[PDB]
Amino acid sequence: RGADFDHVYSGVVNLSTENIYSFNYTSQPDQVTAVRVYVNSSSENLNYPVLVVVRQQKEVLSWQVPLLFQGLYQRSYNYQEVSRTLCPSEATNETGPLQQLIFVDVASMAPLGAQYKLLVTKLKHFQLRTNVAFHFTASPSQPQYFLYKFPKDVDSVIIKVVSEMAYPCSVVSVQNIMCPVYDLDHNVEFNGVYQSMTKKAAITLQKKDFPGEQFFVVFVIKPEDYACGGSFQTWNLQRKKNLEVTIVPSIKESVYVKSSLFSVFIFLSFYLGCLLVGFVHYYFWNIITIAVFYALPVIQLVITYQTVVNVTGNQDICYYNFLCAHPLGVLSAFNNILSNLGHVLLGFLFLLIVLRRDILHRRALEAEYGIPKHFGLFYAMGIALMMEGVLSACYHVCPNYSNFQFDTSFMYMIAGLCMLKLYQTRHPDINASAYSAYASFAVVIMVTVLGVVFGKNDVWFWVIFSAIHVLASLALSTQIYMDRMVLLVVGNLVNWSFALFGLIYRPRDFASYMLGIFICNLLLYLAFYIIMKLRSSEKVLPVPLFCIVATAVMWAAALYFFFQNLSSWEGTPAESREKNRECILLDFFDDHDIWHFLSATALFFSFLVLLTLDDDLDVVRRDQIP
Amino acid sequence: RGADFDHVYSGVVNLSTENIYSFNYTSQPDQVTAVRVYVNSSSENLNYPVLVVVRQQKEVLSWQVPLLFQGLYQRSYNYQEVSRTLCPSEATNETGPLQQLIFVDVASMAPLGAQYKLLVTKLKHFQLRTNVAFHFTASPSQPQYFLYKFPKDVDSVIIKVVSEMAYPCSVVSVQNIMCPVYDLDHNVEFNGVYQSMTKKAAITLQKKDFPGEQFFVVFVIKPEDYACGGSFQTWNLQRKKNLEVTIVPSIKESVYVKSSLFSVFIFLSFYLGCLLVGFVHYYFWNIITIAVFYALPVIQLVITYQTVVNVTGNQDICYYNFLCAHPLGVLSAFNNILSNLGHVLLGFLFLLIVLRRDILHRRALEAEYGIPKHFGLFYAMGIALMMEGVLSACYHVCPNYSNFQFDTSFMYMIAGLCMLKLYQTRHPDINASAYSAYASFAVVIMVTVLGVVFGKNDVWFWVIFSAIHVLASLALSTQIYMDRMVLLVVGNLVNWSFALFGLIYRPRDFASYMLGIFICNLLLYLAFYIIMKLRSSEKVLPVPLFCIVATAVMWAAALYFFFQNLSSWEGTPAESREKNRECILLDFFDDHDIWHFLSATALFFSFLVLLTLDDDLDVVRRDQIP
Ligand SMILES: *[C@@H]1O[C@H](CO)[C@@H](O[C@@H]2O[C@H](CO)[C@@H](O[C@@H]3O[C@H](CO)[C@@H](O)[C@H](O)[C@@H]3O)[C@H](O)[C@H]2NC(C)=O)[C@H](O)[C@H]1NC(C)=O
Ligand SMILES: *[C@@H]1O[C@H](CO)[C@@H](O[C@@H]2O[C@H](CO)[C@@H](O[C@@H]3O[C@H](CO)[C@@H](O)[C@H](O)[C@@H]3O)[C@H](O)[C@H]2NC(C)=O)[C@H](O)[C@H]1NC(C)=O
Ligand SMILES: *[C@@H]1O[C@H](CO)[C@@H](O[C@@H]2O[C@H](CO)[C@@H](O[C@@H]3O[C@H](CO)[C@@H](O)[C@H](O)[C@@H]3O)[C@H](O)[C@H]2NC(C)=O)[C@H](O)[C@H]1NC(C)=O
Ligand SMILES: *[C@@H]1O[C@H](CO)[C@@H](O[C@@H]2O[C@H](CO)[C@@H](O[C@@H]3O[C@H](CO)[C@@H](O)[C@H](O)[C@@H]3O)[C@H](O)[C@H]2NC(C)=O)[C@H](O)[C@H]1NC(C)=O
Ligand SMILES: *[C@@H]1O[C@H](CO)[C@@H](O[C@@H]2O[C@H](CO)[C@@H](O)[C@H](O)[C@H]2NC(C)=O)[C@H](O)[C@H]1NC(C)=O
Ligand SMILES: *[C@@H]1O[C@H](CO)[C@@H](O[C@@H]2O[C@H](CO)[C@@H](O)[C@H](O)[C@H]2NC(C)=O)[C@H](O)[C@H]1NC(C)=O
Ligand SMILES: *[C@@H]1O[C@H](CO)[C@@H](O[C@@H]2O[C@H](CO)[C@@H](O)[C@H](O)[C@H]2NC(C)=O)[C@H](O)[C@H]1NC(C)=O
Ligand SMILES: *[C@@H]1O[C@H](CO)[C@@H](O[C@@H]2O[C@H](CO)[C@@H](O)[C@H](O)[C@H]2NC(C)=O)[C@H](O)[C@H]1NC(C)=O
Ligand SMILES: CC(C)CCC[C@@H](C)[C@H]1CC[C@H]2[C@@H]3CC=C4C[C@@H](O)CC[C@]4(C)[C@H]3CC[C@]12C
Ligand SMILES: CC(C)CCC[C@@H](C)[C@H]1CC[C@H]2[C@@H]3CC=C4C[C@@H](O)CC[C@]4(C)[C@H]3CC[C@]12C
Ligand SMILES: CC(C)CCC[C@@H](C)[C@H]1CC[C@H]2[C@@H]3CC=C4C[C@@H](O)CC[C@]4(C)[C@H]3CC[C@]12C
Ligand SMILES: CC(C)CCC[C@@H](C)[C@H]1CC[C@H]2[C@@H]3CC=C4C[C@@H](O)CC[C@]4(C)[C@H]3CC[C@]12C
Ligand SMILES: [Zn+2]
Ligand SMILES: [Zn+2]
Repeated sequence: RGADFDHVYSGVVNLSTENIYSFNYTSQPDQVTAVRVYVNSSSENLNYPVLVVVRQQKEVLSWQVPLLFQGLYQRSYNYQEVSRTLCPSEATNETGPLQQLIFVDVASMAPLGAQYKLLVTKLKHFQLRTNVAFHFTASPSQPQYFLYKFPKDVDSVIIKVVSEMAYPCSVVSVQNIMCPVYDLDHNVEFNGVYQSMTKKAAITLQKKDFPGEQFFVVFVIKPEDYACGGSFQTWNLQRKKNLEVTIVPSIKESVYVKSSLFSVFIFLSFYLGCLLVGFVHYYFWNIITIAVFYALPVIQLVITYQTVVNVTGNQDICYYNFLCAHPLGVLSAFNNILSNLGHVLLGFLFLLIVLRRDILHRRALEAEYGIPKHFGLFYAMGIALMMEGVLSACYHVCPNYSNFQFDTSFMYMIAGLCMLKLYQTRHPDINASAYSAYASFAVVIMVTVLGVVFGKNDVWFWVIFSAIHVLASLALSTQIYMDRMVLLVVGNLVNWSFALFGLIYRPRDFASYMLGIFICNLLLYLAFYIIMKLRSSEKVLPVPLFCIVATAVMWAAALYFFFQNLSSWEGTPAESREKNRECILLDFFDDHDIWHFLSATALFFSFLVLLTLDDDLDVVRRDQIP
Repeated sequence: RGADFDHVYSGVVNLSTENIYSFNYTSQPDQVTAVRVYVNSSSENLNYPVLVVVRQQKEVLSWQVPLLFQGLYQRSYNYQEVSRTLCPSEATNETGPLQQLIFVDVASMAPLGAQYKLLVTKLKHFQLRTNVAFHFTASPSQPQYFLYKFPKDVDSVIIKVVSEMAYPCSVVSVQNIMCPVYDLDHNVEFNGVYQSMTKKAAITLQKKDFPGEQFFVVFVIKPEDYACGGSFQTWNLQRKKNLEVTIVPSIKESVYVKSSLFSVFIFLSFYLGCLLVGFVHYYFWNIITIAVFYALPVIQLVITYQTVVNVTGNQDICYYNFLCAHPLGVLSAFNNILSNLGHVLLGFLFLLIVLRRDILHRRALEAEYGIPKHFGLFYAMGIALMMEGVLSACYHVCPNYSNFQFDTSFMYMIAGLCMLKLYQTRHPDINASAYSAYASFAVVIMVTVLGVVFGKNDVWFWVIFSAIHVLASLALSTQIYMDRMVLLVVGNLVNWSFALFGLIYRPRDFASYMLGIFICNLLLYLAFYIIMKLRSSEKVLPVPLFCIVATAVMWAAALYFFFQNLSSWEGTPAESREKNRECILLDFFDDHDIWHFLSATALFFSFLVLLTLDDDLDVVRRDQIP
């Protein structure tokens, strides 16, 4: 039977009958026409469904209405409205116009008969345009896909999909032009690149990875939300999701060289400003072998994760900030690796400042008027700043749950090395072995990895950790040891307020909770050392006084950017994608990349406080005050 | 048109016609009947394929003949013979006999017409029997699946699939009874448990994980071999694979307690035999903090791999010996973990022997006639034997490429600690710090992980490693240092023969190649120490003479079982499954589990040689010979 588009056909079909509708149209040699088939059936007899077969010249497509889904824990779902878009055949100038037939056959095995309703339409907004937002609606029985053609200017696009409600859970997939299109639950992750999505998604593509410089963008809704965060609305027989897709061209290669030269010439401006004021006046092996032995678990691991996300299309592994992930060859986020250049550049500059202070100290001993200068741990800290950037750049190749500590765990060593040197400046009788720096670092990683996994924010771990936190502060207070007893009980109250804050709220990101312990204890013992210099008759020279004000304004700026989370391994990867944000600096760097820039500067100026604070006493002779 | 089973129907179909065959049969209320549909088409016009639709009461099934496949690097394959088995509806005593209809519709859009051939048969050997081997043949366009029903006796079965040729690459899947059965390339890994397979497969199942105590065993052949080892025969239009499946009941729970009590009472017999001869006569903290800091990368990792293989059905991750993998709760191979009990039991016994020798040494100093007894590294070795079993049991939770070293890497530390104590017995002036045991261990792990990955068996790594191996032996020879010069050049020739053996063959398993360096250098310097005692006038007491003969017969037995590989992370998981073997001891332990038993005994008796070799000189007074 010859039928018409945009007309709703209704009928009844039983075991003897089979309705056949033949649809006939013509494809123009430049535009593309997509056909969608709508089938209803308001028949709840689920022992005799309505079977619908759609035949084309080169394909056959079949489904049953009502569509059935088997969820977890033995739950069944019905869907009385099924919609499928047939794979379009594109006519070109080598072919001309093409007359195409489509046969739709409706059949059922019910003895009494089953009622249905059929509608076949041509899609008008099938081809997506560049930088134009397009709104549509999908369903677990009504998947959608659209076409995007690459312009000759653009070589890389980003597919930004936005939804204002977290549920139903969905899948956004990118596939080839070659038929068939996989738009069902069991085949959408077969080939192509896909992402799970509750509220946001972002897929970055290259023009060189597609033959005809075109792809399909497939939208499939899931019947349950177990792959996403939740589980299982006024009689939700249909799990409709309102989506909005925008295809934005990526940044050009001039942004790759303008932003990379920024991240070098900013930290090389520290080199020029250091040798200028040098012109005006005109254990490290131990910490590297801790670093590279702690590192090699992730080099053996993140090169497998970065390949699995590339040889498959499973982009649910590596937890990036997908709205600010700029690839370079194999790496999928080059800006997260390039932003750690400030650690290895300012950490190398701090070694050249100590080496200038060490050569000009041995040349003065060949020809007492100060505290004994010990440049041992100063070499140990500038190395530890350099190894912090190497460890965290390896984390950002594929951030996930199995390497989460490697963003900031080596900063516990840096904060531990700073509090030991500040104790060493007026207690030179200490002797910390190279094993003790390895063993005390190994027990603060263990309790971190455990807290996040086993602790799993339960009250059994948080109480006994709060007891460890309050007796550690009670041990270091009298070890440091009359206004001396006044400061040594204020600093316990800051650690006690820190202990009960994590006890009543239980922050799940325990690796960032351990940073707050090591930073505030650093910024208290450094703050108590200045007040002890000012309660005595000791002034502050303008060179350390600049570095104290610099340390306070760079740590307050870095701790602001530290709290804007743009990714989270704590939940599902679709839950982490809801917090993705665009780049805010030079269209290359997000909030987490400025934290890599400003925590390498705040730790550098914290080093320069510990080096030049006691240069008041380099003219005051010894046997005066300790 | 009413049609008959086991009859070949042939016809021609064009755009106007559509042949319809109706098949009618009856299902008995205890047996099960499966229907298979065979379609040929010897028409190479691939612009107008033959479309075949099979309609049942509750399902619709469609495909096109010739079937098309898109391989990697733009290769297309045709298959002119397609065969599908329809999902059977089981009749029970609550239903009685069931009259079932099957409609087969053949259609094509060719203008001239397309020829086909149709055959519809009932499967006779559809239900698999227990402990009966069954041979069949499959194809990439002709998948197969069968039914297995659990007996009331059996609670766990193993599905052993055997093929005598490695190619074509295949997939063996286990699925539920609820229709549809996923037997195509794009849906066979959707739900259920699956395994890739070239030559062998073994899937262990529980009765409690299936609702009706029955499952389907799906066999799907792949169009290419890229997921397996190879790639892409006399005009192989069909990639036929001859398979053979056997379903064997698992071992009972009495085997779980008979084999576990064996592995305790054997190593507790060493305790009873030690205190009996004690009745006849009637740095460790440093090595644990090396161990648990080296361990915590895998506890954060293998608990994710063991869950992913459980929450999905991807059994291509954990590289077990699947023919000797016996589960216990969450773990999928309990015998690989239980076999490491000999390390923690014989390592704890060695500490109690040294502690008995240490308490009876301090009690003798309160009341010279020997070499100075130093029990420092003796505590360090018995701890290192205990931590070797903890590290390798964590490896066998999920062995793969990301944790491969943790089977045997801590034995490099054990062999290194033995060669240092044997140097210490007649050179007591040595002072090896606790950091130097950590730093020298960290550089032999680095060069191992690298050799396996980057080295990747290329000549650029193997030449420069052979140069490191020959100057290390040239450094330790004169450090040990006239028949003394005779032995110190024979031991270089064993290291030189070891250097060129790995250079001309390039063993890819470099972690086992590093074991051969550390073991032979241990078994040479221990062998040279006995000859130096016998070239002088020093006898051997019967207690160390028993332990020397015990060390030689337990290391020769353990190195035999070390070379029978039953798994390999070097290739694809389907390539590793070809080397799986059945258990040889108590139906619980394979060849790799006896290596865990005999290398904990050979290392224990190697400890007892180093402890009691110099008990000749405990009656000879000092100032006699060094
Ligand atoms: C397939 O054949 C058609 C028919 O020739 C091609 O369409 C033609 O494309 C050219 C190039 O874009 C058009 O020229 C343009 O005309 C506009 C005026 O509208 C002018 O402003 C531009 O500067 C340019 O000269 C031409 O009008 C257009 N003709 C028709 C009838 O559409 C088409 O490009 C061919 N496609 C391929 C892939 O070869
Ligand atoms: C299968 O059944 C469903 C529901 O019975 C049909 O959906 C209905 O579609 C019509 C036409 O698109 C909708 O009517 C119009 O809706 C707009 C938007 O709300 C409204 O502004 C108009 O005044 C008009 O009522 C109708 O609302 C919609 N029903 C629901 C519940 O959303 C569907 O069309 C059926 N499929 C076929 C092939 O017949
Ligand atoms: C569904 O109904 C049929 C019909 O009764 C059941 O078949 C019957 O099953 C019993 C138990 O296995 C059979 O008894 C056995 O007979 C053999 C002699 O062949 C004897 O050696 C055994 O000791 C036992 O007594 C019985 O013969 C058999 N009857 C028929 C006609 O097959 C069937 O078990 C029912 N299924 C379910 C799931 O309830
Ligand atoms: C589609 O075409 C293929 C090949 O043209 C058909 O396979 C052929 O099936 C027949 C009957 O099963 C085979 O004949 C018998 O084979 C056995 C085993 O070799 C032999 O011992 C007998 O003497 C007899 O020849 C025939 O060998 C086989 N052809 C090949 C190349 O294996 C298939 O049956 C066709 N499908 C339909 C539905 O007609
Ligand atoms: C359902 O099947 C029956 C027979 O199995 C058919 O019923 C038709 O009913 C109309 C109205 O009474 C009459 O023309 C005949 O009794 C039947 N027509 C034919 C052509 O057999 C029919 O196949 C189905 N009924 C429908 C589609 O309404
Ligand atoms: C689909 O519709 C078109 C018309 O839109 C049909 O084309 C006509 O075909 C007849 C017979 O070949 C010609 O006499 C007419 O002149 C054609 N009209 C046009 C506008 O081209 C076409 O045949 C239809 N397809 C089928 C399969 O029937
Ligand atoms: C192919 O289609 C044509 C028409 O499009 C039909 O050809 C038949 O040929 C036979 C033998 O010459 C004659 O009975 C008629 O010319 C046609 N029969 C009918 C019923 O139209 C037929 O549909 C197809 N040919 C086949 C199946 O052989
Ligand atoms: C399938 O075949 C069976 C016979 O094997 C058919 O059963 C017959 O049905 C007619 C009409 O209802 C009865 O008069 C006969 O007595 C039945 N015979 C038997 C042996 O049961 C059955 O009708 C067929 N199915 C269809 C849909 O035609
Ligand atoms: C902070 C971590 C990550 C890095 C390691 C630095 C800290 C923890 C290390 C380095 C120097 C070490 C201390 C040096 C000296 C002493 C005094 C001794 O009587 C007990 C151990 C103790 C107290 C050491 C253990 C902890 C210590 C303070
Ligand atoms: C994070 C680390 C660096 C903690 C900072 C404190 C370090 C640098 C200093 C501060 C006070 C010091 C302690 C002061 C007093 C004692 C008691 C003495 O019998 C052994 C050393 C010991 C235990 C010192 C170890 C090092 C120490 C703990
Ligand atoms: C074998 C590995 C895995 C475990 C570590 C044990 C070995 C390698 C360690 C422990 C004792 C160490 C040696 C002890 C003393 C010396 C002499 C000194 O002048 C150079 C370093 C050197 C040579 C040390 C480095 C290597 C050494 C032999
Ligand atoms: C795997 C490890 C234990 C190697 C075994 C050899 C160890 C135990 C012994 C054997 C000979 C020893 C060396 C003999 C001579 C020297 C030269 C001296 O100026 C420094 C120590 C040094 C370098 C010794 C270090 C320890 C040493 C290397
Ligand atoms: Zn970071
Ligand atoms: Zn092992």
